[PDB]
Amino acid sequence: QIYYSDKYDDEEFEYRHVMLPKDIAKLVPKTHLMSESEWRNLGVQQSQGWVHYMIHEPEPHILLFRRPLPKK
Amino acid sequence: QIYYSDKYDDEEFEYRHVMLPKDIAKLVPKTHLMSESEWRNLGVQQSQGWVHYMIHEPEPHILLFRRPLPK
Repeated sequence: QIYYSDKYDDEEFEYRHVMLPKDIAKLVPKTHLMSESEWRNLGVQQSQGWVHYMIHEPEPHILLFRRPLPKK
Repeated sequence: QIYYSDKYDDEEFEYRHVMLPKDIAKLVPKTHLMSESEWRNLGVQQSQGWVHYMIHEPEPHILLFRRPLPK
C-alpha cells in the first residue's frame, strides 16, 4: 500500500516522496514535521538518512523526504 | 510517475514490485520477462540484483521484481 517514488536530486540534496494510503492520512501529524521515530511508525521503511523536511500541502498523504548529497 | 512498493520476503527471496504509469505500461512486453537492460530502459531505477521474475498479465502496469536475500 505504501509507495516510494523515484529519487531526484539537485546541486545539494537528494529528494524522494512517499505515498501513504489516504486511509492513513489522519495519522500524519499536521502541525509538526516528523522525526525518524514517527514516520517509521506509520510503516515507512527507508534509509536512516532520510529526513522529513516539508509538508506537501495539496496532498498531505504524500510525505516529502530528502537527504544530503555527499561530496561538495 | 513510477512508484516502488515496500519489500517483503520469503525464506530465500526478497520481493518488491514496481507500479508504472499507464503510459509506459504500453511498452511492457507481454510475451517475455524483461532483462535488466529492458526494464532500465523503461525507467525503473533499481540496484543490480533485482530481477523481473514473473509476468503478471491481469495488471500490465505492475512489474513483479525479486532478489536473493543478501548473501
